[PDB]
Amino acid sequence: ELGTAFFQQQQLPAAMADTFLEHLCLLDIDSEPVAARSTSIIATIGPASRSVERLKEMIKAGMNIARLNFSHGSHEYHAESIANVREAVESFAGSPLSYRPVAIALDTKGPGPGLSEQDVRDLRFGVEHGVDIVFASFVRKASDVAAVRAALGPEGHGIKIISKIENHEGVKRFDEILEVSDGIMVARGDLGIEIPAEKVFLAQKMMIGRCNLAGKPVVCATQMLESMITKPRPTRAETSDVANAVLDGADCIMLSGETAKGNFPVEAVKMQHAIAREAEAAVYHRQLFEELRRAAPLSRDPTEVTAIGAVEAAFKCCAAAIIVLTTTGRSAQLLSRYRPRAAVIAVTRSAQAARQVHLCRGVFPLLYREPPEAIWADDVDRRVQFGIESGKLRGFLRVGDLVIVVTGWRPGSGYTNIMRVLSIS
Amino acid sequence: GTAFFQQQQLPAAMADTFLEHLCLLDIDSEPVAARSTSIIATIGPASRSVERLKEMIKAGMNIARLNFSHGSHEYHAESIANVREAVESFAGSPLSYRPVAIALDTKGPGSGPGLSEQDVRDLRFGVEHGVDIVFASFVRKASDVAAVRAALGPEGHGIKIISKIENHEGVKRFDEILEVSDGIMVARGDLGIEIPAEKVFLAQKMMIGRCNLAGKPVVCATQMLESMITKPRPTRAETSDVANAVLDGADCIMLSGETAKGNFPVEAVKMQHAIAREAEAAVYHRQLFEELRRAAPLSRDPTEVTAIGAVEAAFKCCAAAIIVLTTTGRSAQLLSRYRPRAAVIAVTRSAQAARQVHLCRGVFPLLYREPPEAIWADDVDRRVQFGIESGKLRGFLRVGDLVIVVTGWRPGSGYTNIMRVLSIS
Amino acid sequence: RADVAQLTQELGTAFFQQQQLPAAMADTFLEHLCLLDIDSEPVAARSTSIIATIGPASRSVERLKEMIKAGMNIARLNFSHGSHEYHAESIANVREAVESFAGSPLSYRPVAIALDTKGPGSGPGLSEQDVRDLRFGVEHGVDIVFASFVRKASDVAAVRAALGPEGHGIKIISKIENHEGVKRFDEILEVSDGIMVARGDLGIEIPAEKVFLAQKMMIGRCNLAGKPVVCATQMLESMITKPRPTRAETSDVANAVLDGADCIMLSGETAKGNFPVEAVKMQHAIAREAEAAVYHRQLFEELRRAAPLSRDPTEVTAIGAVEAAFKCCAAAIIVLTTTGRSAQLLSRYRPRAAVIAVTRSAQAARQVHLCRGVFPLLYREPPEAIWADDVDRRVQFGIESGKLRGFLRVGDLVIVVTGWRPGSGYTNIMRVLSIS
Amino acid sequence: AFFQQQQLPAAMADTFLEHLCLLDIDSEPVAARSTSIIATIGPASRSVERLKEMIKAGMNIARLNFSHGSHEYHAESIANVREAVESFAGSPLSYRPVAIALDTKGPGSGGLSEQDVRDLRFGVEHGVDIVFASFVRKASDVAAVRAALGPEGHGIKIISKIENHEGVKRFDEILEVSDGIMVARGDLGIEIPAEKVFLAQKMMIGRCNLAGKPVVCATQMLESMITKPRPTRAETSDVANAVLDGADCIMLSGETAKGNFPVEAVKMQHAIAREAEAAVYHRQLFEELRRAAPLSRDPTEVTAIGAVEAAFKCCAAAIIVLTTTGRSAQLLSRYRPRAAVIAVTRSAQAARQVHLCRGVFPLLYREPPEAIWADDVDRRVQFGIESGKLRGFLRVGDLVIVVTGWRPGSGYTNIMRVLSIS
Ligand SMILES: O=S(=O)(NCCc1ccc(S(=O)(=O)c2cccc(O)c2)cc1)c1ccc(O)c(O)c1
Ligand SMILES: O=S(=O)(NCCc1ccc(S(=O)(=O)c2cccc(O)c2)cc1)c1ccc(O)c(O)c1
Ligand SMILES: O=P(O)(O)OC[C@H]1O[C@](O)(COP(=O)(O)O)[C@@H](O)[C@@H]1O
Ligand SMILES: O=P(O)(O)OC[C@H]1O[C@](O)(COP(=O)(O)O)[C@@H](O)[C@@H]1O
Ligand SMILES: O=P(O)(O)OC[C@H]1O[C@](O)(COP(=O)(O)O)[C@@H](O)[C@@H]1O
Ligand SMILES: O=P(O)(O)OC[C@H]1O[C@](O)(COP(=O)(O)O)[C@@H](O)[C@@H]1O
Ligand SMILES: O=C([O-])C(=O)[O-]
Ligand SMILES: O=C([O-])C(=O)[O-]
Ligand SMILES: O=C([O-])C(=O)[O-]
Ligand SMILES: O=C([O-])C(=O)[O-]
Ligand SMILES: [K+]
Ligand SMILES: [K+]
Ligand SMILES: [K+]
Ligand SMILES: [K+]
Ligand SMILES: [Mg+2]
Ligand SMILES: [Mg+2]
Ligand SMILES: [Mg+2]
Ligand SMILES: [Mg+2]
Repeated sequence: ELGTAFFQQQQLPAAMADTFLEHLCLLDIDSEPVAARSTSIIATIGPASRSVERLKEMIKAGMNIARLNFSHGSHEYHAESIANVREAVESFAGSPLSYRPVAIALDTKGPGPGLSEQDVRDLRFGVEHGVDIVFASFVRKASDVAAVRAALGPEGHGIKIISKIENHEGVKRFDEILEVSDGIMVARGDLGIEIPAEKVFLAQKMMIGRCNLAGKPVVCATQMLESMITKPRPTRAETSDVANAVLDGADCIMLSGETAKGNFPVEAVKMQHAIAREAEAAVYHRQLFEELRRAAPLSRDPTEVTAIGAVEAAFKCCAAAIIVLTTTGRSAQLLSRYRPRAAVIAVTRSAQAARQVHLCRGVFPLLYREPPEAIWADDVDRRVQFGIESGKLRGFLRVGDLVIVVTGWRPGSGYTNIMRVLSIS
Repeated sequence: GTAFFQQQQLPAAMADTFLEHLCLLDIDSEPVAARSTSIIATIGPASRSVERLKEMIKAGMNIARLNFSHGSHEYHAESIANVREAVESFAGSPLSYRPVAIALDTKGPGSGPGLSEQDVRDLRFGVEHGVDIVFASFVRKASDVAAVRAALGPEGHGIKIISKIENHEGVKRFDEILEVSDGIMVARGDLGIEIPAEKVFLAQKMMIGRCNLAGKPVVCATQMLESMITKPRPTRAETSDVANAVLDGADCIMLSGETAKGNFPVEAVKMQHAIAREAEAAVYHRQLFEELRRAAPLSRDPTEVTAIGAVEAAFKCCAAAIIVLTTTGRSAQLLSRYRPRAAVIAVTRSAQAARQVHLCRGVFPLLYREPPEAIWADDVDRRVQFGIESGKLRGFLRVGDLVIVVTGWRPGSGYTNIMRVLSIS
Repeated sequence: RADVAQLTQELGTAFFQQQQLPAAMADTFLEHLCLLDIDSEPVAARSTSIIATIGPASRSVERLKEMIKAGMNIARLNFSHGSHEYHAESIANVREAVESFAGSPLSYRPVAIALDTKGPGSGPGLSEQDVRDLRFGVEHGVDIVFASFVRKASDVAAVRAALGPEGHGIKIISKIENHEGVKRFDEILEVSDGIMVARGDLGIEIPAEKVFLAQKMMIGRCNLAGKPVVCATQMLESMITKPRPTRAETSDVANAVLDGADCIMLSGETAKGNFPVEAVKMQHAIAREAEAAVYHRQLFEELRRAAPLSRDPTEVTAIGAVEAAFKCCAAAIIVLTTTGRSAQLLSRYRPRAAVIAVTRSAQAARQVHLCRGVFPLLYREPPEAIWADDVDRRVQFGIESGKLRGFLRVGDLVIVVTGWRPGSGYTNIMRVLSIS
Repeated sequence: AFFQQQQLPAAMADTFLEHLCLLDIDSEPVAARSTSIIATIGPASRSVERLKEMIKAGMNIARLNFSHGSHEYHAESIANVREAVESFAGSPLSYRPVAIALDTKGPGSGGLSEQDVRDLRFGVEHGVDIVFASFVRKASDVAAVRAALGPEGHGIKIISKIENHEGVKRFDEILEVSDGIMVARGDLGIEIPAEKVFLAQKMMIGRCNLAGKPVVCATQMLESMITKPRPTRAETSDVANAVLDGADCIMLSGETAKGNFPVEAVKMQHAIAREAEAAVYHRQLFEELRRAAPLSRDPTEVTAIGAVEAAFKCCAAAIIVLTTTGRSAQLLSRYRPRAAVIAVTRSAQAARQVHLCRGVFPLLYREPPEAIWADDVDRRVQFGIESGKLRGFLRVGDLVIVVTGWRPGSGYTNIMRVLSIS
């Protein structure tokens, strides 16, 4: 029905293994990855990656989120970076095969006894310029997150706050920080100076694990492909680090100086893309899914209940994709927390939600711009078919494939409760 | 509530090991779920009366067995009529009507190699009188099942064939017999004479395990409550035997002389009901569900894919029930094979399918009598509501419960593909 | 297949078809059930002990010799019936039949004698008759007391007090026969040597459909605690009058063994029934089949995970020895024991290898029948001058008895468990020996 | 306090997810560092005084890269290593043996090159303990190296370097005839796509752990430390992940051979390895190793598993084993105990070679012999206890597992004892 060749690709022999030891033993360098790359790439924008033409190359290479480091540059400089990013993104708004939404993240300068005057001003700039994410520097306690939240003024409550853990206090107060944050960034640069360098891997693995348990995005950052700032190829330790961040459970991987000031920004994005695809296929879904399953508490929220049912159904038939209709991105996030091997194609009318779902591993956003149908059920089918036709166009789907479709019983956010098994025609 | 988590062996169900599970079993933890293992009662002089059969239906009898080793065709036609009269005496209240299957147990081949002439005549009698199941005696090979199928003719295509394994050859050729049969009966009486008495438990446990693996019904039969033929209470070995047949994985438990000729046919049914409810709550679903999921192969059939997604969703929210619309009973059978703790309420218009789904553990058949609505989505909703109303009346559901609703995308058998999370109002 | 491939080439394909070995290699319990084979013959010696109640049907010395040969390990004296004179005669007849085989020490089979008390009845504590019967047991050298209707830890303390200073070595097995005993189980097990699931009274005190929950819970907790547990009453009830049992009865025996019971009992089946020897033979046949059907892969891991860390060298050596025995498919584990404790600690990890316990204590040899898989050997030789040579003679005695009885063959591996100095409590050594 | 150290809360976890969640940066490692450090000897690490600092820092194996330097140069390196090692022999209870490994130049465009035949004969003549055979592609390559060592080099360990696609594809046949493997990531990263090397590393480490044979992770582990005093975040992560993968040895090439911070690179590998070893999820690892290991009728193999099981049961501080060839210690090591495997040996070569096995701490027995063999055994067991106490492995009140044999000579290990310290 699928062929012997299908079961030799994307580490399927290693995925069938009964133990983790057998899984490692069955990893094959000749087993090619087939699924789309699911770990998002955050690229820091700087002199090496600011031009509209250079940004088009980086979008094509795999950049999903553009990071603006507010430790350097003026508001005028960053507004120009935003405009250049938006111009390069909208240059693909014709052909859907190349049109991909790109998120814009503001990385704050940091504190000091409270939120800094500069941080308050930069956060206000982010709201005024419609940024999607804030990477809040040096978060030490829950009250730091609340201060950043307060600063996202009256109009920026939809912006996602990703708290950067950069010191011992942040590591120790992690649970209270994650509870009030949208996600976490393992800011290894400062963390490696604040705590012993040989202890950073424990902090990374712990934080990634707790974020996977909570179902919140986690970013692995700093010195991932450091040598690529000057050299065209990375070291053996660097490719290993990227692969292990993906295997650890990181939703996003980041490039700092590699894309901001280095000689090979596009090549660094291409390298992260190549390694992430390989590492995602090497994930031991058998144990991962059962552990996520057992660790997740019982839920009476129909979205959460539908998400696990959909991911279970996708594994049962080797579904090509899970197509989900989402207004805020939440239904796609709850599918993503169970780490399916199937791509989560999220169809949304919210341009912000389409940009923000790049924070979640395996979510492929589609922005729907069609005029609404008079009958709601008709409008729902039109978006499901949009997901299928885009999936076909991009290579995710083919006729005869099975897809899982996640929808809700009534319009508006918060009513996801339906899972359909559909044959692609 | 705290009280909810003390009932139906919920502390023992949360255990991380089978040893801890046994240690947490509580005699004060009352069973809450409806009894899911079916009771087959053999009809005879002690249970032939229409008034006596009404008491047995109320006590829990799901399948009426006609032993064709005794009695004439005239005798068995009268048994069938009395059963049908007692069953239809409750059809005035459709929300509480309980369907009862009629099974013909053949006399067997005796000294002969193949299908006896009496068996051919009895099988044609069964087709003419509309029996739902055939318990084919002394099945030794796949060709014996084919001969029974041939004797049933074109009109008996819908009758279910449950092969009785009564000797060493049947045990050795088990796989080929199960492949062509609808299910199996562990006929312990003859099996205990054909093979050493001390080896029968190995044959019972093996056959039950293989039927659970295959997703096909398995009946445990003979001497389960033997002492209740003359005594009002069973022995300690007898209650233990019933409990262990349920814990082994048997879909059905049987009463022979206990209901056919004894002095306690109603009490024997009540006893089997009481023990089965206790034993079903003591099932270690944590290990069982994982093992059934792991052992079940990948499938591209949307009914099979929806079934596993629905059972996974039911466990996630502690769903009170899984309401399924079924024409042939197949959708209910595929839900049943994953052994959910949630009751599988099967709503059907087929009176034969409603009788035959009693062969599957945890399937509660509801016969829907209304003629089809003009709008198909309205006819579907009306059936789902009938399942909710019946389930509320019978104690399966209460307001505030979560239920998983399993339906299809078009009318007719074979199109189940939808799973939706519903809240009882 | 790679985890057995070499041992398969060495021991042969036939070895791996016997004693439910394909079912034992299974990765899941479902696969284990699926692989159970009626043609896979049991090879190991029967490890669950058989307790036979002595009565009119089983009192003659000649009848008792047949029952010893059939598999009876413990003789139960029901003090609810019969006088002290009657029970002293039963004891004498049992001892006469047991000692009739003492001529060959390499094949002698010890038999324990257990006194089952009448109980408190309407009373709150120890009855006057129980005090008199317990005093009789001490005077007649009984090995075990099955204390009727134990409801709390103070009941077991009263039985211990009644046994006095001379009955300190007697094992107290508390009978759980009512709701209070089930609810206060943990405190009762803590102060008892073991438990008996007295299903007859328990089935009247609590709903009959709840007894299996009580049986499975108590057996599980006793397995967790490492203390003996007996399953009792109506196991082969129909065999009192019929030569073959019902399908529910064989199932019940098999399931008590599969549950984790150390001992299985016969009451009326041997005390008054027409087939006492046939009932013992039936329990023996079913137990041997059920023991091979145990899913040791999950059982050993669960016992291992549930057992807390220990700093007692006997406990540490016991787990190391059972692990070593599973690694090489050891035919037996030979252990030197004074009180039976080292053998009991090996037994709690439920090895598939027979635990051959070599002891000089005739009482310990009788009492280790309470522990599943322990095969007692009574050493009658006087002590050697060098202790290190006395120990080596006791190990060789175990190897010779094991060879003589069919437990060991040339080429087999055996695990030997000993201590560093004489006296009880110093077990700390494990050795891997090849049988020549 | 004992249960808060060495990631013990994370070790008690019922799932790997819970294990990651419980990892604590404040939980200090207490056990001795188990993963051996191989340091490449070069201009930056050749002086006797420099080598004493590297021995003190944690270097267990000295690698001589025969791709550069003459036989005269390498003989001087060997002499300087031996001089620095023997400078600590005055205190036998604290003396640390150091192995010497010859890394061959390789076949290049060619079977076994003429230079390799000459270098292998040099190794035999100079008493090297290990050979890291470059570019092994098939079992016949290993046989050729074995032949070039001759009858005088029967005891040298051959660690095959997997550096290309053919070596990865023919891995099983190479491991079968080799003593161990080296994941030579430098050449492997050029021969196969750079993004596929982690799959080859994890597969080879897993198969070596399965086989019970040593596996070395090599190349660019702390590369930036050649010029900088601190490594990158990717580098510390790489070292930690090689240990977490199951590597018996970790290597330093340019970092120690030509770099500005050779001692600091050794100290860094030591610090990371200790942290990573405590973060190992022994609950799942031991079970998987147990299940995957086949049934055995060799009493050494049977005693090894029984001893590791007993060590976990009592939280044994160490497993003291008497070994002639190092085999009994290797069979204990394959089950990855948390307890240190203190191997007491009279063979100086076996003491150097057991560094290839993770968690084996070699002690050279140089005390006078007892007339009664039973007394000679108990004295060697007391030697292990005294060296253990002095080095911090043992304290009074600890439990130890002692592994011995029934008769003198190699191949007779069959006894395990539970002993209380003092
Ligand atoms: O032998 S054992 O290793 N376990 C096996 C017993 C058992 C029974 C039932 C289930 S089920 O998860 O309900 C289930 C699963 C699959 C198929 C199925 O039909 C049922 C699981 C396990 C053992 C015995 C005693 C013990 O006291 C112990 O700790 C371990
Ligand atoms: O996809 S996973 O299932 N990877 C399992 C990862 C893992 C790693 C190490 C060990 S080991 O027990 O130390 C060991 C055992 C055997 C061989 C060995 O060399 C090591 C066990 C498990 C997963 C990822 C992220 C998670 O957050 C999660 O919950 C599950
Ligand atoms: O993920 P979110 O934000 O909860 O959105 C999911 C919602 O999308 C839908 O599928 C479609 O809703 P709309 O028609 O309003 O877009 C709803 O039925 C469901 O509640
Ligand atoms: O279990 P079966 O026999 O395949 O029946 C399931 C069928 O029932 C339905 O839910 C309802 O169908 P009907 O309207 O014909 O009753 C179908 O959509 C589905 O195909
Ligand atoms: O099982 P127990 O009662 O602790 O007895 C085990 C004892 O038996 C021995 O192996 C032999 O001791 P004895 O010389 O007293 O018979 C002791 O070394 C050990 O302490
Ligand atoms: O690990 P190896 O090489 O097999 O050596 C283990 C050997 O060491 C001993 O424990 C002590 O032997 P020696 O007295 O010859 O040193 C032997 O009994 C055992 O056979
Ligand atoms: O700010 C950061 O990215 C860091 O500190 O690693
Ligand atoms: O037919 C039966 O029921 C039997 O033989 O047990
Ligand atoms: O006393 C007993 O043995 C009983 O009640 O079962
Ligand atoms: O020779 C090596 O070690 C390499 O190339 O990595
Ligand atoms: K910044
Ligand atoms: K019949
Ligand atoms: K009594
Ligand atoms: K080289
Ligand atoms: Mg920073
Ligand atoms: Mg029959
Ligand atoms: Mg009683
Ligand atoms: Mg190289």
